[PDB]
Amino acid sequence: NRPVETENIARGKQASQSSTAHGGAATRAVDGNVDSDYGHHSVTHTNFEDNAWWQVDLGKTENVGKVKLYNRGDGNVANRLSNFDVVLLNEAKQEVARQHFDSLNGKAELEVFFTAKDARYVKVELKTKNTPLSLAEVEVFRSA
Ligand SMILES: CC(=O)N[C@@H]1[C@@H](O[C@@H]2O[C@@H](C)[C@@H](O)[C@@H](O)[C@@H]2O)[C@H](O[C@@H]2O[C@H](CO)[C@H](O)[C@H](O)[C@H]2O[C@@H]2O[C@@H](C)[C@@H](O)[C@@H](O)[C@@H]2O)[C@@H](CO)O[C@H]1O
Ligand SMILES: [Ca+2]
Ligand SMILES: [Mg+2]
Ligand SMILES: [Mg+2]
Repeated sequence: NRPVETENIARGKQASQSSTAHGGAATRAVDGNVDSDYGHHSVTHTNFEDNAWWQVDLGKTENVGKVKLYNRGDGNVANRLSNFDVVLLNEAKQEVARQHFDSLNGKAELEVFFTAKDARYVKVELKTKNTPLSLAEVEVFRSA
């Protein structure tokens, strides 16, 4: 949890999520556009379901120091991103780190710092019932 590199290594990587609704493709959270208005097409959306999740494959194991989430901003539904974990997984898809968050507290973004963790996947997992996961962008930075 000290300095991080400036390059967003999640941009343009393979992304996936638990389901897709309202056209909100998982790749919208790694398209290099943090615009949080759903109508501008750069925010993801899963079904309303239990324990929705979204993941990016960094494509190799990297030493991750920071993951920045940008929430949806339009429609007074920003609170759907609450009671969730940010998880780092190794190449074998085992958990190597996990942090839980109750809220973003109305902030547009959350910066999550990891202590130099070697991981290939970054996952956001909701812990709530019957709630869709929408992210405008997830950016990931290596430890410096
Ligand atoms: C009609 C269509 O093509 N899609 C609508 C959704 O409307 C589109 O996307 C919205 C976010 C706006 O950009 C809207 O102008 C656009 O037509 C529609 O979403 C609701 O749309 C109303 C306006 O009609 C409000 O914007 C509302 O906040 C939207 O609902 C929210 O966003 C959705 C994507 C879901 O997450 C809802 O649960 C939210 O409450 C959806 C609305 O059900 O229906 C499509 O037909
Ligand atoms: Ca985006
Ligand atoms: Mg507009
Ligand atoms: Mg893959």
